[PDB]
Order: sequence, then structure tokens, then C-alpha cells
Amino acid sequence: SHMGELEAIVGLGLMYSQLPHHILADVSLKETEENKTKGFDYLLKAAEAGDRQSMILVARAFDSGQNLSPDRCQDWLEALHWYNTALEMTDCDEGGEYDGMQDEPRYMMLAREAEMLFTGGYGLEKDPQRSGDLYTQAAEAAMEAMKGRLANQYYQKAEEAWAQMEE
Repeated sequence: SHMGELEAIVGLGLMYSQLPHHILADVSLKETEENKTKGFDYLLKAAEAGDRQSMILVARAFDSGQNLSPDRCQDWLEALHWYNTALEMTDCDEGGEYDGMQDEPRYMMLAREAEMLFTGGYGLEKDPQRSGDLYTQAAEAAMEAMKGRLANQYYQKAEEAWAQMEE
């Protein structure tokens, strides 16, 4: 025989009205919603909205200078103001710190604020007594957090504050 070998592929070329979605499927949305939500105005609008985490973000943004952008005047009074707010509006200070993950470390926030207030920065007033007291609150918060080393560290910092406070 001499037929049947090498079958010509004919009667093919159908089912084109389906079109695999793996090809030729523009499903890209022209809406950069996520972009403007990652913008300074949003963080601070949410800071004014009442979002504690967002307040901490803008605070550290003013402090670190990074997200504040370097083309803007570095003010630490606004930062201080926001740190105050976070501490004053937290419900984990009066015996309500039972989350497990300390995403808001009271003692470290207090410590930073203390240092800020005790140093100054031209625009921020140096109030030694507030810093001393703040170190004590920080260290006590650390004691409560079973952070003995940090407590005695800022306590030693506190002792030096009142030692230099005697002027």
C-alpha cells in the first residue's frame, strides 16, 4: 500500500471565536487609586480623621525627614504635637496593654519624646522637668512591659537629667 502515511492536516482552522484569555486581553485599569493613597495628603488627612497609626506615621515622617521630603522645613514641634496626641489618645497606657505584639511601644515613644523635649531644635522649647518625668513614665512603662534593662537604662538617663537639672 502507499496511502494513509503522512496525513495532510486539512479541515482545521476553526474555533477562532473563542480566543484564549492568555493572549490579547487588556484588563488594565487606568486608575492609579493606590498612588494617591500613598501620598502625604492622605496620611495627614487620616491623621486628622483619627487614625492613630497614621498620626505616628506623619510624626516619624516629620522627625526622620524622609517621607516629609527634604525640600520642606524640618519642624519638630508638629512632630512633638503628634507624638503627644498618640500617647494621650492610646488606651493601652492605663492598664490596657494586652495585644501581644507591641506595634505601639509606649516606652520607646515616651523615651524619644523625652529626648526631643530635653534637646530642643529651635522651634521646640526645652522643658527639662517634662523630660525627666517623661523618662520616668517611659521607664515605668518598660517595667510594666517586663523590660528591666530598658527601664533601668532610661532611669539612669532620668537620674542624669535631674543631675544636670541642678544648675
